[PDB]
Amino acid sequence: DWPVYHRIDGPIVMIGFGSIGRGTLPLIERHFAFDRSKLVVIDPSDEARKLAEARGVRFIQQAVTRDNYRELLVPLLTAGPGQGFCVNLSVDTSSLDIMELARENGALYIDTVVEPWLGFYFDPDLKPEARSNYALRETVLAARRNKPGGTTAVSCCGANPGMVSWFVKQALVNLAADLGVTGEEPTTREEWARLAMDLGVKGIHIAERDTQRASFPKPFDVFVNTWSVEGFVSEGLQPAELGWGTFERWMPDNARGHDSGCGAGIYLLQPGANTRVRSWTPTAMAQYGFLVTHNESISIADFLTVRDAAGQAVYRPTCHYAYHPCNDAVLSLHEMFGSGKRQSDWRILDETEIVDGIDELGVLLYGHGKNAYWYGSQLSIEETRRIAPDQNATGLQVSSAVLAGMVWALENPNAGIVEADDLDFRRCLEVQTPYLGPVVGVYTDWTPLAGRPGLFPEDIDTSDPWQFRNVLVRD
Amino acid sequence: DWPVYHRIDGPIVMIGFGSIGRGTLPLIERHFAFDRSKLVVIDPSDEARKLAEARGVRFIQQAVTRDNYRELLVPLLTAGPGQGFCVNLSVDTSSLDIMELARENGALYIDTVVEPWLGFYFDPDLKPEARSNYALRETVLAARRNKPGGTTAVSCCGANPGMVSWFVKQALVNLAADLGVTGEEPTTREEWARLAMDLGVKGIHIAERDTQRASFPKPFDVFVNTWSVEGFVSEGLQPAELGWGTFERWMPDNARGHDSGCGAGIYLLQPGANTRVRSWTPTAMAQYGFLVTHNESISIADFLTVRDAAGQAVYRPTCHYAYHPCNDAVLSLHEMFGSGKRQSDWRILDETEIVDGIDELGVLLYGHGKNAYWYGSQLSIEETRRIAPDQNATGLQVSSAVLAGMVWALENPNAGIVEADDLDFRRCLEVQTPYLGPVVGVYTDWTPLAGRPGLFPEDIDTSDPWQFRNVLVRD
Ligand SMILES: NC(=O)C1=CN([C@@H]2O[C@H](COP(=O)(O)OP(=O)(O)OC[C@H]3O[C@@H](n4cnc5c(N)ncnc54)[C@H](O)[C@@H]3O)[C@@H](O)[C@H]2O)C=CC1
Ligand SMILES: NC(=O)c1ccc[n+]([C@@H]2O[C@H](COP(=O)([O-])OP(=O)(O)OC[C@H]3O[C@@H](n4cnc5c(N)ncnc54)[C@H](O)[C@@H]3O)[C@@H](O)[C@H]2O)c1
Ligand SMILES: NCCCCNCCCCN
Repeated sequence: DWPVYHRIDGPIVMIGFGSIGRGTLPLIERHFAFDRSKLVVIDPSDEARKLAEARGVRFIQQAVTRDNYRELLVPLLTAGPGQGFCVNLSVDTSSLDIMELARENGALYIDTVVEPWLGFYFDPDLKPEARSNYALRETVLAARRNKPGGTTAVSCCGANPGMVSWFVKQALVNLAADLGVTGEEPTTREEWARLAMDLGVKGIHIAERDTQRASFPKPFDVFVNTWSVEGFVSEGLQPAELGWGTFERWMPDNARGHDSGCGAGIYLLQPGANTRVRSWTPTAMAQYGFLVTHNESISIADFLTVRDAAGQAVYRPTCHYAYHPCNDAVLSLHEMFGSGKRQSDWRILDETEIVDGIDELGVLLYGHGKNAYWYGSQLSIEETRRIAPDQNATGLQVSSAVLAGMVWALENPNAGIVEADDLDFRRCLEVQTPYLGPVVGVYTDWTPLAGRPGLFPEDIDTSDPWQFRNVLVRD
Repeated sequence: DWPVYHRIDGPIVMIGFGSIGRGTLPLIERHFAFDRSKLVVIDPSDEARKLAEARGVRFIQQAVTRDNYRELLVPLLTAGPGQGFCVNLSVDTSSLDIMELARENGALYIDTVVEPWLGFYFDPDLKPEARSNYALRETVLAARRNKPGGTTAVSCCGANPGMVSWFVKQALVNLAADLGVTGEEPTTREEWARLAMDLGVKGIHIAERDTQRASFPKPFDVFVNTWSVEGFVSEGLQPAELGWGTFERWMPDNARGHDSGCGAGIYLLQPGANTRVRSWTPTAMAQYGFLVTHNESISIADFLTVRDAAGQAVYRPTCHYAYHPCNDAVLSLHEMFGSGKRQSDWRILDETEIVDGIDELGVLLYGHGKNAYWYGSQLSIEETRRIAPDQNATGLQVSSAVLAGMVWALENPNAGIVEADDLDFRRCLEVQTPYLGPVVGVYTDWTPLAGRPGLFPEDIDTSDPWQFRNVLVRD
């Protein structure tokens, strides 16, 4: 039957029971051993309560707030007998504060985003940099520096951020192998970074194309997506952000750097979900992606940084999201930005509504000798329905990643605060791959300068096709 | 009991039998007296032939080219017994040359676009300026100066260009009534221009929202539209163009003017269908439109120009398209520009495939004492099917405009080369209105500054809400 990877010897506290929580619960029940009364879900939504009740799980209908999270979570996470697991799959809660709470009390932790307490994302009195994922991530890195070691807490371990970090490692190994480069795999951050440098990887797109669609057309004045609408709009309205490669010779006028932190990123003074980049996936071939800020855009570029003895970065790949969401979400963005306000209503397409499609999600490594290499999942809604309940393909890539992170955390429970880039990528993918559908590596000769210049003057660098100058849409 | 307006006692030569030809023929049959054998349809496609044969109409399966159009069309236009009518609804043919040919042979002429011979729109040797609708229109104006008066030829008399010119006049009349401006209704171009100036009309959007959708979702790698795909893509890849108002205080860096001609327009060095503008319609409320070049953008601005004794323009409204096509077309544009090439295939949604929706098409007059006024048609597909065969709502707005133009031409056959702006707008709308569904005027307090600036610094002009600086979306 299904593998049972581990016994959880304590409370399992799932915060949030939206599209991801709903998809993750069945995997937790499937793959871990524990008494049913150990698991409890926390979510303020009536919709969520009704679904939870239907699934026969304990449910606390409460919003976790700055004011109550200590009083609520400390007792639940320390119920016993042994180590509990905080599975944080929420919006509007502080990943940092909850993470630190769990660690203080010896509870394992995992989430899929560095979320802030409600009132951050759309605070007009915060400058764009202060609303950046770069900034949010730095609070986690600072927490790690302040308290090294201790109980394992896994930050940003969903599909992307999360799984894609493992894909990058696998892709690097595949590229090397395809070039006839043999020998031991890297085992340290420094060795991974040097592998990327040595193979001449100039940059990386998180290259995604979601082709899922419903039996009904997009309703007017309704934002439609295959996962969190609130979450997508939140990051969509954050500044465009990207890990910034050492090979880049140009940046936009409204690009800005950071005075502090790991040094791996820049941001643009414009919303990422209204910023387009030229990208590519196997099924989409050439496409527009949206340059939506994402944790991995920074974490991957940071991870793969090579520094000299003075500590100056000598190599680093460009890294960023190039997101083509489902067609109804594309229309939803057009509608939202076109009106200058969020729609009156929203909905997440679920399994019962989606007629066909895949969530093609992978990493596009470019600039090396074989030009460009896409590695990732082509999971279809059809396969999803066969192998996991209560979610679509988008949800399953995420929930299975949380599963992998949980297994890893349980197996490595004294590793301290860790990112997806810190995990054993082979073990994680071993656990996750049964839920990822086709996992393939594809080379292409496409570049951002394909068919260019066109009928109008363009600001392009023909000496280096993958320069951000050629990727960013400026029309 | 449909009205039969006039007898056409000469040959009726329809060039092109696509979506508009198919919608227009039955209106010609319905509203004109003539012997059915004197109608001839010319179109190179097999699809066209089979539709024409099904209607028992004489058909010539030939592409009209610069090499054959004289020897092909002259005998058809002059067949007698009386004055013929060339109804040009084609692509890839020269409106100018065919128009001049008709005029030379005493035949009436009408079309819906200043189309060039095949090889013009995507000619890499042409400068962007030469590819502009401004330039193409100047060839018609030059033809009129060279041969003033004579047989009537109606240039660009579809829905837009065409009908919307009449909408502008009606809107100006309504606005004057609502604003308490007293006087005789204008009866010359000078008086119309003066009225617009006196009412304080800063600019005009051709503000359109097409909500038609089919029983099937958009297919991958197929461009979908509700009218000509070839036609729409052609103008979509022409430079963005607009009639340029005297009130404008700013233009983008890649804006350019013209050294000669009527002087009413500028163009941008970027494709119009990948240029977004902030606009508004009654059903859409605030929306993105695409700044696709259109003849009326220049012709309306030119028509409403006030000049001093020296010949300098002292008033002129901004005028341009703000097009939100059907959702499948929005997706098609995203797909096309995203891949950097036209889709492998295309289809026009017809009356058998469309489930619901309207083509909300009107003119948005702004800058005056009541901020903004939208006047136009909200024709639905349901209403369309009730009153006209073989076309969707988009097609009927066009075909009925051609009908009106044809009635006008027959009633004024010695008026020379004329634009929609030169026609008796009341007579034309009298003929067209039965086919336009609700025709309404709607005020709004919305402006392009509404809700701005947001979370990011924006390059706006807070002093004058309707400045192009605020309307244009700047990637
Ligand atoms: N890294 C990745 O690949 C992905 C990450 N995510 C993230 O995971 C989180 C969940 O995503 P979805 O389940 O799709 O979102 P969703 O919008 O479907 O559900 C979010 C849930 O959080 C609940 N919630 C709101 N305020 C709360 C509070 N104060 N305390 C507890 N719960 C609260 C809501 O009631 C809702 O049920 C989001 O933060 C999202 O950004 C989502 C998908 C992919
Ligand atoms: N002003 C307006 O409101 C308006 C709106 C819609 C379309 N139009 C214009 O009307 C024209 C027709 O639109 P449509 O939707 O019917 O287009 P369509 O693409 O459906 O049909 C065009 C037809 O032209 C024919 N054709 C191609 N080359 C030809 C040639 N050399 N000689 C004769 N025929 C040829 C094709 O076979 C096709 O049947 C286009 O130029 C379009 O831009 C104007
Ligand atoms: N803040 C959440 C962002 C991470 C992406 N989340 C959802 C997955 C959608 C794309 N697979």
